[PDB]
Amino acid sequence: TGLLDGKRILVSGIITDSSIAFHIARVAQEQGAQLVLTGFDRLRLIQRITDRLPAKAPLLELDVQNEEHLASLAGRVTEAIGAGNKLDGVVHSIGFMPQTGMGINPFFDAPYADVSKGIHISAYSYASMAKALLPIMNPGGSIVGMDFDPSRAMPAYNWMTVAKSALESVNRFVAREAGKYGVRSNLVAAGPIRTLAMSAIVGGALGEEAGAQIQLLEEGWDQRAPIGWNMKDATPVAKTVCALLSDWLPATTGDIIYADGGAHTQLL
Amino acid sequence: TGLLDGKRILVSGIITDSSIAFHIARVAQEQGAQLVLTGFDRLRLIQRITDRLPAKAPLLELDVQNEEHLASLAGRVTEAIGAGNKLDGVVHSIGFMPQTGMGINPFFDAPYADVSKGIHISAYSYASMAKALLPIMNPGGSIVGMDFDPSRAMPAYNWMTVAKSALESVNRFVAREAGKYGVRSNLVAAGPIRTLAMSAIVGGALGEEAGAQIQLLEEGWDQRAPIGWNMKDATPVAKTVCALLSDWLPATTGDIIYADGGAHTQLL
Amino acid sequence: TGLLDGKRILVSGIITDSSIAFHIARVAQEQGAQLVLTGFDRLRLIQRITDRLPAKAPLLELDVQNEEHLASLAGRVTEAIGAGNKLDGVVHSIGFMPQTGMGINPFFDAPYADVSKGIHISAYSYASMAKALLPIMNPGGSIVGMDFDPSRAMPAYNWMTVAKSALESVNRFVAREAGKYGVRSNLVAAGPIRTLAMSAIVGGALGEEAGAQIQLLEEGWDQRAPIGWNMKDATPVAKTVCALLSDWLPATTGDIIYADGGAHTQLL
Amino acid sequence: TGLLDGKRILVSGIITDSSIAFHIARVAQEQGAQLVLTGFDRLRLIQRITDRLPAKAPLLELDVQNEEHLASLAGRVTEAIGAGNKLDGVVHSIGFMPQTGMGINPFFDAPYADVSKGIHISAYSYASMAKALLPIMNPGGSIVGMDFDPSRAMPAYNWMTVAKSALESVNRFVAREAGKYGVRSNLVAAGPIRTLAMSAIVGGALGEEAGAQIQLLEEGWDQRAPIGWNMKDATPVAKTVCALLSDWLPATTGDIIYADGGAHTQLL
Ligand SMILES: NC(=O)c1ccc[n+]([C@@H]2O[C@H](COP(=O)([O-])OP(=O)(O)OC[C@H]3O[C@@H](n4cnc5c(N)ncnc54)[C@H](O)[C@@H]3O)[C@@H](O)[C@H]2O)c1
Ligand SMILES: NC(=O)c1ccc[n+]([C@@H]2O[C@H](COP(=O)([O-])OP(=O)(O)OC[C@H]3O[C@@H](n4cnc5c(N)ncnc54)[C@H](O)[C@@H]3O)[C@@H](O)[C@H]2O)c1
Ligand SMILES: NC(=O)c1ccc[n+]([C@@H]2O[C@H](COP(=O)([O-])OP(=O)(O)OC[C@H]3O[C@@H](n4cnc5c(N)ncnc54)[C@H](O)[C@@H]3O)[C@@H](O)[C@H]2O)c1
Ligand SMILES: NC(=O)c1ccc[n+]([C@@H]2O[C@H](COP(=O)([O-])OP(=O)(O)OC[C@H]3O[C@@H](n4cnc5c(N)ncnc54)[C@H](O)[C@@H]3O)[C@@H](O)[C@H]2O)c1
Ligand SMILES: O=C(Nc1ccccc1)[C@H]1CC(=O)N(C2CCCCC2)C1
Ligand SMILES: O=C(Nc1ccccc1)[C@H]1CC(=O)N(C2CCCCC2)C1
Ligand SMILES: O=C(Nc1ccccc1)[C@H]1CC(=O)N(C2CCCCC2)C1
Ligand SMILES: O=C(Nc1ccccc1)[C@H]1CC(=O)N(C2CCCCC2)C1
Repeated sequence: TGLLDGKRILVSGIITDSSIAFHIARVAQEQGAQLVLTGFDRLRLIQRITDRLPAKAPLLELDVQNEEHLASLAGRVTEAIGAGNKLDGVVHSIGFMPQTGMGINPFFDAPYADVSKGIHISAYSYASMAKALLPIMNPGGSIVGMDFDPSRAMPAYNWMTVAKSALESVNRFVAREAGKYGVRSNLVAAGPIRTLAMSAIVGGALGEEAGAQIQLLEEGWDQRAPIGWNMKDATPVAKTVCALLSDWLPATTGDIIYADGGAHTQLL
Repeated sequence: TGLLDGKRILVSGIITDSSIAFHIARVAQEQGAQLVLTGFDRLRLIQRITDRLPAKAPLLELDVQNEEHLASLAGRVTEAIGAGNKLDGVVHSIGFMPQTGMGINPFFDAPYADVSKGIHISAYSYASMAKALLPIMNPGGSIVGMDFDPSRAMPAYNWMTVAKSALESVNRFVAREAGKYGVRSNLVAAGPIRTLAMSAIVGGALGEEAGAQIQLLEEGWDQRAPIGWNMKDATPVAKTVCALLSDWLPATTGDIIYADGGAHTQLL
Repeated sequence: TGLLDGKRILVSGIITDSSIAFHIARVAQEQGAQLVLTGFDRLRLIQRITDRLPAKAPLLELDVQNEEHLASLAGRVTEAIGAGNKLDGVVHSIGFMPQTGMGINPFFDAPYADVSKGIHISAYSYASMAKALLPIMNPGGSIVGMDFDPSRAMPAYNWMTVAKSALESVNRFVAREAGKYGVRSNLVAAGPIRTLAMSAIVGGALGEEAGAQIQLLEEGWDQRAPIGWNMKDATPVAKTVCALLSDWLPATTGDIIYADGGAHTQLL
Repeated sequence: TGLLDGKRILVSGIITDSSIAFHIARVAQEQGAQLVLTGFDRLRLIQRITDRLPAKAPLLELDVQNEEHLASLAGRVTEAIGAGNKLDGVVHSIGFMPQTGMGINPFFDAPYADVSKGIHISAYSYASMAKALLPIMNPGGSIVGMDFDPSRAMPAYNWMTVAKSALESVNRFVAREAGKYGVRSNLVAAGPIRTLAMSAIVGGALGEEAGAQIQLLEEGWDQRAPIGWNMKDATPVAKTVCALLSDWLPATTGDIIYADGGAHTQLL
């Protein structure tokens, strides 16, 4: 009798055991969902990581920049979940920006080829994935993507911020298409989570000033959040994604749900 | 094994069987919640209405303009749910504006005494109720109020719009206080629902032009909503309130969740 | 050949030589405007203060809570500017909240009578003044009010924040009415300005914690602002108000212009 | 004694006599500005068009996708305005999206190469131009770009909406860089203007449904606007751009000014 009982859900974006998508997948399985996973490039690694999930889940390769992967995706999913079965949920937990577009590298010095790759993977692919999967989604279904509130500029996030602004806009158009299928489309705007890469950035991977700025941001986030914010714990974010995958937010689409401790509602 | 199993939840705002709060109460009981109800003025009526709910629930009198009712409320609730027990949830589903502040009556002609009464009941009372009940709420608890998106002006809603703008602001401050108790505070911004009064307004109760404008608004709402909007069905709104009352949005506070078909995310 | 040449403009809100409205009045006169001033309660004081303005300007009494003052206001203005002449501009620079609604006094402990007085003076009066003056305003005219961005909660501002949220909503409805006269209505959302009272609050007038919080807010504001923010200098705010009073923002109404150094566009 | 007396301003984006940038250039010259113009591809045409401006202005070639044009731009501008002189203003009035990304062509069918070209020209180039020109801008200067409010999805605008969402985000980062030079960066969000291309789209150039939808949008815009909206008249938009180029909005940056009749502040 889990929140997601009987639901078939595709989860993208796992690359380490600290990936937000790993925690989404775990909580969804704890709540009764049957998963299909998609992974990029390092499939041996991803299989070994996802062996630790509560239940077995087929892993499919998906490079969202690869037109062939996208064209075959729905057939490969149907194969994995069985003919006559469709998906009830899709989780997009995919993002990337070349180093030139983040950190201490000057904003103006990011070449457009780099920015374009970042926007391709982080924003356009939300539409790509919806295009591929809506034909095999059930009415009442739910597409969820991960967001980091880009309403205001900030240090170091630079062109990734721009990519998230694009993603929010893409989400509102995907909602128009998804609606034709009886499917919702929404983003979860999460507070900062210490994934491997984030600890790497805080450790100086993209410049000392960038690391210092991110630590300041994390500290301010917990301070502003009326219920606090634990950057080491993705479970509250995973639960929020599962809420959107469930039947309990049936009139919300094209929208953004903030799983950020309430920080964005407070100035100081 | 309901969404709200084991939870003790106070629901205000029932006055007819079409009240949004009636549907909130029904769905919460279907999902395992144990309720306490509060009602204003017509308690015989409200008891008879709430006899139709799936389970029994104590009814307490609460006029939010009455300082004595508010001062005694927590003790009366504790009496009803038993010493040593606290609330896990509170639903504010209360609103009012004198006729001078809505409909075809000119915006400039509403006397401040009338506007002030409207803001008292519709906005300040969200803080009043939180003040009264937070001392008897459990960590992990949830306070939810009902909103109608006031971000833009519109015909006829007039000073009630202003009251909702005030309420949204109040909610962000209540979140600061509630956080000290481990409690969340949020609003659900619902699309238009045909309560008794709304059918009365559409029927011309506050002027012909106002009724005509509201019908146009309802029609445009369903058109804009990517998944449509059924003004005759409060259940999607009730489900959204229950989602916020649950454990599945644990990192959302001071915030607004839109149960409006996605209409506010679309221009046309 | 000033920005406001030939324009007749009413300016409310002067009480000291540090009032934002004093600087609005000064800059408007430097730019060729002919002013009428309104003052509350201490008219001897206000006359002596406004003697320092670049040019003479009639002072009229206006308590916005006084129905008689409002009913006579248009006639008294016409008397001062001469029959057959109308106003081109109106500046609302009026705000008040009792001490119970601000500072370290708990948010929940503000009595509604106090909150209501604050909302009356700070929000409803924007509509009151528009109602009184639109009948004596020229097409192409402009009504401007002062705002402090209430989109997010913050320490100490408490119920004044709620009042500003109400004011923003009121402004969008006043724009609907003003449009019938060919008149615009907008707010200027200013950064923090060290008026007498603010220095008093920073000095602890409403509690030590409140003063400490406001200093932190001021410091963060200048840090966030990409062009910086000087809380001791109201002239940039006054210039912005004059821009809205001019003919150079002819397609902006119901809106908010931010004269805040850009701080609200930046997270950190 | 014009609004922009003595100011040296670069204006991009003229391609016909109906271009918003043509009207910006005309009004800026009427107000005393000395201009430098930039044009894309059809320089004979653009010269012949700009011969009709009130005063002479040097025309320089600038394809914002051309790295060489951008690298040489500042030197070519300095040549045109004379060594030792710098710019006080820059107007970005540049936008493009391939047909696959707009109109009746399905949202999901736009190839990323097309979307990327659109985002390059419509969003990234705002940063490109700022990078090129900030080194030759005076303190107190102003960079202004043109926006179409992308906060909500709408029919037909499709990926251009996404490009504008990206542009708004870019603007907030350009403000951070520009601030180092004492320069402001802002967008003007205009209502719909009947440029040549728009009349072409309304005439069905991108599909009948798209044309029908745009006409509906135009009609609704004028209806919602409290002061109305004339899609045939760019002058109110041009005046707003000149307001931002002036000294009268000195504390506004990273921001968006709406020259849209107030339509975005009203639901209906
Ligand atoms: N970590 C945070 O603080 C934070 C906050 C808010 C939102 N988010 C978002 O959450 C999502 C997941 O990020 P994360 O922090 O868990 O990091 P992560 O590195 O664990 O996940 C990013 C994922 O994107 C995948 N990816 C990259 N290029 C791809 C491609 N071509 N095709 C398919 N997949 C590709 C990576 O393989 C990886 O699995 C991203 O959208 C991120 O922007 C993260
Ligand atoms: N109906 C809609 O279209 C709609 C849309 C969005 C939000 N809402 C909001 O939902 C809430 C419930 O409204 P509804 O449409 O169900 O109407 P309703 O008339 O059924 O409920 C309003 C309730 O407020 C109560 N109330 C009034 N004065 C009170 C007082 N002094 N003390 C205590 N309670 C008092 C009434 O008794 C009634 O139960 C309100 O906040 C309303 O603004 C309604
Ligand atoms: N100081 C800031 O940091 C700041 C920032 C943003 C906006 N504002 C706003 O600017 C406006 C002016 O504030 P200020 O900081 O210049 O302070 P101020 O004290 O100089 O001005 C407030 C004015 O309101 C007047 N007022 C109060 N009650 C009145 C009544 N009953 N009738 C008529 N007038 C009445 C006072 O007499 C005074 O002139 C207010 O709306 C304020 O909220 C101030
Ligand atoms: N027309 C409207 O309804 C409307 C509304 C709001 C905002 N806007 C914006 O106003 C701006 C001007 O648009 P317009 O309506 O005047 O149309 P327009 O066609 O007259 O102007 C667009 C300009 O972009 C230029 N451009 C395209 N590719 C370029 C490149 N590679 N390098 C340099 N310049 C390039 C074109 O040559 C043209 O001068 C655009 O940003 C547009 O999005 C237009
Ligand atoms: O990078 C991240 N946060 C952050 C905040 C401020 C300044 C710099 C960085 C987080 C948020 C986010 O989208 N991430 C992505 C970045 C791209 C690769 C995958 C993870 C990680
Ligand atoms: O009044 C309502 N909708 C509406 C929309 C546009 C114009 C006029 C009216 C709905 C939304 C709302 O808060 N309601 C309240 C009004 C006050 C008494 C209780 C119900 C009913
Ligand atoms: O009070 C003010 N700022 C502030 C910010 C954070 C916390 C506490 C106070 C400023 C802004 C404002 O509206 N003011 C008004 C308050 C009421 C009387 C007139 C001046 C002064
Ligand atoms: O295309 C435009 N408006 C519009 C609105 C709704 C649906 C479809 C179109 C306007 C706004 C805009 O950015 N334009 C640009 C588009 C790209 C080339 C230059 C002009 C023209």
